[PDB]
Amino acid sequence: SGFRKMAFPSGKVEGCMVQVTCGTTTLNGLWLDDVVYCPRHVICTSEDMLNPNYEDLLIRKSNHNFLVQAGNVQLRVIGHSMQNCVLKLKVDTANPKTPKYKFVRIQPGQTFSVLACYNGSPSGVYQCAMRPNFTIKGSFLNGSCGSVGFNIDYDCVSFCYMHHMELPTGVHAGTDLEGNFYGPFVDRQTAQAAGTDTTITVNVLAWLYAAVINGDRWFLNRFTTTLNDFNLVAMKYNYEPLTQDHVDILGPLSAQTGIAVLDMCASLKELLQNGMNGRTILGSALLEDEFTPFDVVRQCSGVTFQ
Amino acid sequence: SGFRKMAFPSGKVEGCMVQVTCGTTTLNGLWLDDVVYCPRHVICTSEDMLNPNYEDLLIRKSNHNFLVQAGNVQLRVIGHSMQNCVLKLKVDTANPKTPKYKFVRIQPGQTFSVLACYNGSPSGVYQCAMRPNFTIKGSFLNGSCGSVGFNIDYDCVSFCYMHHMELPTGVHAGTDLEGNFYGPFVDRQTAQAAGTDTTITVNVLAWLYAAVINGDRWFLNRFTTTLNDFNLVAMKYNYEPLTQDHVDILGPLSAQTGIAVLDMCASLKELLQNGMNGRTILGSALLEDEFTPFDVVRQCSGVTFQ
Ligand SMILES: *[C@@H](CC(=O)OC)C(=O)N(c1cncc(Cl)c1)c1cccc(-c2cccc(Cl)c2)c1
Ligand SMILES: *[C@@H](CC(=O)OC)C(=O)N(c1cncc(Cl)c1)c1cccc(-c2cccc(Cl)c2)c1
Repeated sequence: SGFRKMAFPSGKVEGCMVQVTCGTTTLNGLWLDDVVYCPRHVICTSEDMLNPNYEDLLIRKSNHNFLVQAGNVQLRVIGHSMQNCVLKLKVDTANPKTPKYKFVRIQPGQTFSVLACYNGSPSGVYQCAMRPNFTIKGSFLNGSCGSVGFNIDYDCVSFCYMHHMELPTGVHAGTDLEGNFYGPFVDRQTAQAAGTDTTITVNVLAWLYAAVINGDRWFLNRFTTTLNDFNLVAMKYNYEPLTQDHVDILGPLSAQTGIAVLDMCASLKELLQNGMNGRTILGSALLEDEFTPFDVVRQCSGVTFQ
Repeated sequence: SGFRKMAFPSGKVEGCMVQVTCGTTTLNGLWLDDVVYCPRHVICTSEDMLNPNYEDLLIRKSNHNFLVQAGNVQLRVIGHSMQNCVLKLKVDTANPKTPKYKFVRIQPGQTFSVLACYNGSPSGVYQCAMRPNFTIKGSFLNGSCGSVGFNIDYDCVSFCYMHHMELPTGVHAGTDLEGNFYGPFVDRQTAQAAGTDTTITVNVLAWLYAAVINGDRWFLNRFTTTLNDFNLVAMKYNYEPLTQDHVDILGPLSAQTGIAVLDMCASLKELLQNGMNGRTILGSALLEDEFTPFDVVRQCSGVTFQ
């Protein structure tokens, strides 16, 4: 038992991380087969990052302008191209540590692990959710650009996030690995800002089921509610609507605990209207929304990856 | 910016994890050079784990009674011995993935990363603190015995924990890698229980400094307090005493934020006596005590490992 914010084992991704330097800008790249992927703003200087024309900036570059270091070994760049907001650097060596992988784009509300990196060297691993407003609440300092987010399914790494920038509220924005930003953000320095977020209702319900599996039951009750009646309450507290698909997805957790989904909604309703009255759930005094139903099943059942 | 419960990158440990089977019991082992380390209760059956005589149980075993699998490759056991509560299985192959490592024993209040494993296959990574009562609040299911805890310093893995058992309150107990239990626990089935815990005061102060570094300041005030006066309050709220060494250790964080340590103690005093009045700190509505001053400096400054 127990319930932790648990990341995927990071080894398969550690073996892909490299350092990319262009001019005085150094950041991280992702080395898969004979290509290194990195944020295209590596080619920008201080004054460039104001209002850049990336096509113009890149035609002025040569292969030799990109220094790629994999550990203490230099990788010769033999080609380069832009794909949306990422650079693809062709190198003359295929990464022998390339895992089986996919490039997937995730949905707001889904979770992933982040391998934070500096100078091509991994620093730490943590779990993130993509917020409804397409930001992530990460932990990133200068030099972390190019760090990636991912999930692992058996032996295959599904890369879903490349870090690009920090927004003024201290949250983070980036792209999928095709270089397409998550949300209405751009790789230039503007006054862009996050804008309004909501709480991921299906995940809160998942986490309440995790709590019951782990012996926290004080918030349960005999009442039930209808889906429409619950969604009236969710709207009032800035929770996003619950759908019948969400109810279906919560089916297994409902069957394991014996608590009907709509019954757990009544409990969430009460928790929203009354607070927690000085008690905790799974060691938290807030309603936690960064665990998906899959995350709860994985952790409270125990799936591994090889 | 941002602040997350961040684990060390797990790759160096993933390459050491193996499956150890004796009879019908399967758990995890740690393969370093030509030795596999695992909990000695792998040699016990259901009825054995009641009141076992491990010396008696082990003399009845042969090398061939221990099946060790590293992935899909079987390791031939050529010797075996007991060391306190761990088994050391000599195998005929040195692990080519052995990192530089040390066996260290940590103090209550210190943190480490856990690589949870099942059947020798890594499942997830998370950060843990050793509680004052020598338990850890982990996330472990059946089959997780033998999973290890560790820290990484540059390139060297300091192993500090091997998982053995879950206590009745759902918290976890284990040994250092010399096989000596943390706390007053034994590898037999008794009515043993955790017993009383306290909150790690120096870590809460560290985390308040992390909050200030990250822009949360609402809990600051103009008041100060003396060390003795603060410690009177800490005792009342089940916090452990703060020492002058703790104050010294908080020196760098104090100098970076410009907030005297004793001033932050006054803030903690107010937070204990008034609660948080519906506000949060670093996304928590509770005072967090599982970040050390080192953890805060590492994350809010950005040290990597290679
Ligand atoms: C990358 C900066 C770089 O290329 O060299 C250090 C970087 O990690 N940046 C960052 C990311 N996350 C958090 C923090 Cl505090 C910094 C970063 C630094 C400076 C500018 C930018 C940036 C600005 C506008 C648009 C974009 Cl896409 C990036 C990012
Ligand atoms: C290990 C059990 C094993 O050898 O085969 C599965 C195991 O991981 N156990 C465990 C650990 N953490 C959480 C949970 Cl829910 C289970 C475990 C299972 C059964 C018994 C014991 C045990 C009992 C008394 C003493 C000791 Cl040292 C271990 C652990």
